[PDB]
Amino acid sequence: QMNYEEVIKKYKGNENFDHAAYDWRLHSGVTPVKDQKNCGSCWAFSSIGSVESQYAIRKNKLITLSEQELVDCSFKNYGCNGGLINNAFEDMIELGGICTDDDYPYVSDAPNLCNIDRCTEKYGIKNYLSVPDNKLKEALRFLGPISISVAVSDDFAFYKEGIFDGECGDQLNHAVMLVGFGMKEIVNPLTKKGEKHYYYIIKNSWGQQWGERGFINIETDESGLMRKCGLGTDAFIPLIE
Ligand SMILES: CC(C)C[C@H](NC(=O)[C@@H](O)CC(=O)O)C(=O)NCCCCNC(N)=[NH2+]
Repeated sequence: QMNYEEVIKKYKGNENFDHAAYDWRLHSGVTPVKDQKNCGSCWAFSSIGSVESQYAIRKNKLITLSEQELVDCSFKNYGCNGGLINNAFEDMIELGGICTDDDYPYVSDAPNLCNIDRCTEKYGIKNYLSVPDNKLKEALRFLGPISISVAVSDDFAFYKEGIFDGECGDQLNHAVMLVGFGMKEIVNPLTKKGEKHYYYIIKNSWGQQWGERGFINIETDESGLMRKCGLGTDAFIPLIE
């Protein structure tokens, strides 16, 4: 099932890397945000997202995949009423690929039937691995976007721009994607001095209407270990090589 410390070398080598910014939105690494509408199925959109990114990097093809199929057929995940990321990736391999999002479109909380035969050629993974709670920035820069868990509040929903570090949550309650890291030098309005504010860049599952054209940023530090709102305690990324 592979581990970080080995697979890292396959790509990292070991240059050490600018911990300030790398953003997959800009190197053919980020597929478009989608809207899970009413239905608690982020676990599905997060996982399907992370693979969509691996395909667009490691084999440079654009694909939208049926997160619906996943809800209907992933049995170690409890449909629209929740699920876990690894469980998805496990069920993913068992199914041996998922249908194009066109042959098998998404329909939110509408009851639908698992139907493997609905499409012709399918798109699989080969394995998945877990990321340690620290080497995040190292992972992203070299491996790609990640699927991760997080704790959320109602303050959270109303986000619309800039750095957020507001109210978190009691325990992890939503699954989404890491897509990079960055930094804007912003001037402390009181001391009025060059302060470097580091942020993680994120993709959600609530439409382009929400946040920054669908995304949202969160403060952190240069090392990348400020994991605000229990960031990435569960954290896996899919591989196809
Ligand atoms: C990575 C995990 C922690 C995320 C998750 N949180 C949720 O809110 C899910 O309903 C998915 C969602 O989109 O909201 C979740 O599924 N939590 C519970 C996991 C246990 C299985 N879920 C059941 N039995 N409802």
